[PDB]
Amino acid sequence: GEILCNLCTGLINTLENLLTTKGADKVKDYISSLCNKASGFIATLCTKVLDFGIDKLIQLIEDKVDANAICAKIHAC
Repeated sequence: GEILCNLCTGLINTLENLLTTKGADKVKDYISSLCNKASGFIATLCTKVLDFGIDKLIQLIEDKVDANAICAKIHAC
């Protein structure tokens, strides 16, 4: 893989400092803009997170799921 993980796993980590308090709405707002750059091999990768749940990815972290484990999850690496 290693297509655009740095992007995901990179943003994921940002989600940890993003809001994680305000509401977590701006998360899907920012994750969209970012995820809004696939339309290709990541196509399914993008819809992957959506299919999974942007909030979910954040939920995993809450538990103890790194930005990678959370990524590799939906298969982004």
